[PDB]
Amino acid sequence: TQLMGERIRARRKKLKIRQAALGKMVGVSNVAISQWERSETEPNGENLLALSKALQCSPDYLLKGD
Amino acid sequence: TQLMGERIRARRKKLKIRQAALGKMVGVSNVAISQWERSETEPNGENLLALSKALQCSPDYLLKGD
DNA sequence: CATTTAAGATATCTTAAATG
DNA sequence: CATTTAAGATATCTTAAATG
Ligand SMILES: [Tl+]
Ligand SMILES: [Tl+]
Ligand SMILES: [Tl+]
Ligand SMILES: [Tl+]
Repeated sequence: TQLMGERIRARRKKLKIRQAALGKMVGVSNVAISQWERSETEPNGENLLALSKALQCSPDYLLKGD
Repeated sequence: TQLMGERIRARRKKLKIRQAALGKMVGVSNVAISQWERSETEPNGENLLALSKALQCSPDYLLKGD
């Protein structure tokens, strides 16, 4: 089963931006992005919603996929 | 001005259910519900989404008011 | 260079006791 | 009774160092 982190990374790669660039858009460090993408952690409520807008997708898609 | 916890409590009061009943719907303790309502903590990503569904509103409404 | 690892501060949860 | 407070375990961040 596909993890949220893999969905985050795939979406970021489609947008052709670095982790630091996505972090700037969300309001977190590049390391936070790395942690989410590798499923070390999951974004908190505020960060998940900011991340979903930066990635142009729904929070539900990130959390649970299709 | 208005805090997310105030919006959570107002939405729960609209449903007329107890914190424990809401916690059961969301997947957390009554105590987590209390901590969110008192703005002591904020829900994580997964919990924010579950809460918004339980309360029949959007995650953005809870987070920022609309 | 871009990203991951590491250490550490603090937030987010838990169950039990206290409160009203 | 419902809710809050207390104590405590794990999760979520940060910056600095390590990696390739
Ligand atoms: Tl750590
Ligand atoms: Tl009492
Ligand atoms: Tl490293
Ligand atoms: Tl190197």
